[PDB]
Amino acid sequence: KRQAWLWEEDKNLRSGVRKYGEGNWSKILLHYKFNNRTSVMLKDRWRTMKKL
Amino acid sequence: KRQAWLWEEDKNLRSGVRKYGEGNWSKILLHYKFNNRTSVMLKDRWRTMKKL
DNA sequence: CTGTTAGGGTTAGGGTTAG
DNA sequence: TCTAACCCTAACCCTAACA
Repeated sequence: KRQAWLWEEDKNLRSGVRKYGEGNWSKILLHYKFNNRTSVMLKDRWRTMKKL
Repeated sequence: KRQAWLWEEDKNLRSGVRKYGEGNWSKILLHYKFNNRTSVMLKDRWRTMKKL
C-alpha cells in the first residue's frame, strides 16, 4: 500500500544523509527507523525532497 | 475535447486486465486499440467501471 | 541467488472540470 | 446539481551493471 512519507521518516533520512552520505541508502536504512521502506524508497524520497 | 468511452474500448480494457492484470495500464495500452488514450485514462476508466 | 544505486518510466489516488 | 472523464505528481517500479 502506498504510504506518504511522514515527518519523522523525513528527519531520519536527512540525519542519515548528513552522517552516512548521499547515495548510501542501504546503510541509512539500517541505522534509523523508517516505516517498512526499502533502500530504493529512500533514494526516491531524496529525489522528491530536492524537487520540493 | 472530452471523450466518453465506447463499448469497444471497454471490451479491450477488460480483455487487457485479464491478460496482463489490473494496474499494468501501460502494457495494456500497448496491446489493444483505444481512442487516443493514455495509460492514466485506462486506469481512471477501470476505477469508474469498478464504481459501476 | 541475494543485494546495491542511478535514473527513466509508471501507477495510485485525491483533486479538478466538462457538459 | 451531479459525476464520468480528466489532471497533478509523490510514491513506487524496472533495469543496467555490477558485487
